[PDB]
Amino acid sequence: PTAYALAISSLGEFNSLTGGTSTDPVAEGNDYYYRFEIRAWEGSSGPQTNVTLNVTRTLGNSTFAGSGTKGVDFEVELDPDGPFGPASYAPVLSADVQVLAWGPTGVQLRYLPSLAPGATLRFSLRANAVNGTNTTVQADATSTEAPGPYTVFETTTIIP
Amino acid sequence: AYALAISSLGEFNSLTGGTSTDPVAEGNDYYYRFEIRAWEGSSGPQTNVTLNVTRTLGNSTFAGSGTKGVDFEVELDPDGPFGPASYAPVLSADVQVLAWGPTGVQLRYLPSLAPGATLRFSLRANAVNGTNTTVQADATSTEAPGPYTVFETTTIIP
Ligand SMILES: [Ca+2]
Ligand SMILES: [Ca+2]
Ligand SMILES: [Ca+2]
Ligand SMILES: [Ca+2]
Repeated sequence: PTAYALAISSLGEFNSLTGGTSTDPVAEGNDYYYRFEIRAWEGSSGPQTNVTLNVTRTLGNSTFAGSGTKGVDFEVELDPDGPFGPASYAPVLSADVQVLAWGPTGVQLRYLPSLAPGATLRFSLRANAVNGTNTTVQADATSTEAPGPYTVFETTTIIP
Repeated sequence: AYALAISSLGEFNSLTGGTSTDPVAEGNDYYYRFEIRAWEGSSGPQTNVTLNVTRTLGNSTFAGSGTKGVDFEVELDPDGPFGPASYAPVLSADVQVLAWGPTGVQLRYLPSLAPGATLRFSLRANAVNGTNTTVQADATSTEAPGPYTVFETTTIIP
């Protein structure tokens, strides 16, 4: 018997914040973008609150870029009906995302509106590529109702 | 001289196409997808490009005895993101099944993998438990031993 559940997934790296094409490996000195989804269980008793992505760099030398400008350094898109309906991802309002932390080795982004059962959020995160060591990042999803943990690790090959 | 990369694409409700999933209800099949990606700057094609996937947490199991088109799929995008050629399934004889069991699978692409080209692997699993299933995906080639490793995690509803 389950009241609330959340899920996280890695979508890998891309050459643009939104759209564009996939990448990895990445050349040192170029920007690239990690994308992750947080997904609300369709069977949830209700909307979920304080749905938050935390990403931390665990290995390697690439750095999350900028001071945390929405539309440049990160994006958050809502698919209001998730995979259960034909509504597409669209960027959410700037006021709907709280930047709890933004720095070279980690970021934390909280979605302020409640997340309806089945709905999904896509987080896109700009990074500067650095070194011939793989960059690995730990991505964590939480809500108030579903603390998890829900954790993935995505890895990027960086060409020196 | 040579480099590889790996990425998770997350879970899907079909082997190819269909829609994304996760969470998954216990009792249902679902599919992990991973890409192995040949560095465009590589000196030449790479050999023995292998995906190894092993369960690190939870109770979901890789399904079936390892039948291509049912339990797994391997697609080649011959020019990767660098050109508009699409993914298409490779021939069965181009994929060596080094291992296939509930807790681990190993799939080797036998033709050489051209610089810039990408492979997409899809893997059927049976969902079990109210603990998250997490899998470790490793990419290797002869010329780029790595390893290159990601961890994808699935929420399973009891
Ligand atoms: Ca997942
Ligand atoms: Ca939708
Ligand atoms: Ca990757
Ligand atoms: Ca292509």
